[PDB]
Amino acid sequence: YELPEDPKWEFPRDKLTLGKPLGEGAFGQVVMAEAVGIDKDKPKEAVTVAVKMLKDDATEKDLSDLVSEMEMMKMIGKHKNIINLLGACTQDGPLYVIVEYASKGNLREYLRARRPQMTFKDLVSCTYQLARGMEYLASQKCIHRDLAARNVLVTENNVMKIADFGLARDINDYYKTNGRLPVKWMAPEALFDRVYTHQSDVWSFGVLMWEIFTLGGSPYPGIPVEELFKLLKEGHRMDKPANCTNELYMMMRDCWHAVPSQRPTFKQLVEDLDRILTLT
Ligand SMILES: Nc1ncnc2c1ncn2[C@@H]1O[C@H](COP(=O)(O)OP(=O)(O)CP(=O)(O)O)[C@@H](O)[C@H]1O
Repeated sequence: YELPEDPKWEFPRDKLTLGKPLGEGAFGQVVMAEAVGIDKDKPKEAVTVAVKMLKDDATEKDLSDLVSEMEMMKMIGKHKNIINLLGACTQDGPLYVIVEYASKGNLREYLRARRPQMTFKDLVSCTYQLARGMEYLASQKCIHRDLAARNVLVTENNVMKIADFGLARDINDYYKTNGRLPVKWMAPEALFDRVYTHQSDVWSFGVLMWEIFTLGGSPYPGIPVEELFKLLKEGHRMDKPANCTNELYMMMRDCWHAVPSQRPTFKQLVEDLDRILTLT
């Protein structure tokens, strides 16, 4: 009933001051906190952080899931476009997973709140940053499996950070999966063949692009979940967002290629988005 010690990551409880609630999810809660000395380069400095922890109604699975999410985040190096693990309180008390704080909340709500305010370039920038994050994550041989606007967080300075590593897996060929992945963001091979590769994340990235350019629109609007399985198999794809250029639309469509190897890689998406951003 204990958690093994990992000194590299342990943070003293007496240096953490819990603050306002940030959000309640399915299996846990997140609260703002002040952490003193969590940056080992500035040992007396107070830093605002986010703390993930169990709720009073936690299940056994919630605990093991939170531990597993922490362990996944440990394996992922630091990157500007991902929410990084800062430390954890794992001994002699409730499990606290301490991560970077993003003051502007999740991307879906951020965009929906700025509907007529975002410029087109701002949207392309957002997309570019997220491609860069995914390129990094793929380079670390991590498949996210839950890429979506609700799982991107935005910092005070509008840096886009990929978050929510609960479903992410280390594949240092392909991860083999009743499915627990949000259906509207899943590549067909994930949905039908229980197979997951970096190219499955690329499909998800395409849905994310659609969410971004529709300023937080809901995917496959009006289609009941049970029908989506059939429609996806038959080649159904969403319409071009109004905000979108031909170039960006073709990019989304390519992310939704039926053949995984025919989708762009994240490296290719970053290269293309860099260019577009530059010419915008
Ligand atoms: N590092 C952070 N900084 C600021 N807010 C955060 C945060 N991490 C999480 N939140 C917010 O805390 C809430 C709970 O998110 P959480 O990831 O725990 O559950 P969830 O069920 O919403 C998974 P999903 O990411 O698929 O929505 C959300 O409102 C989220 O936006």
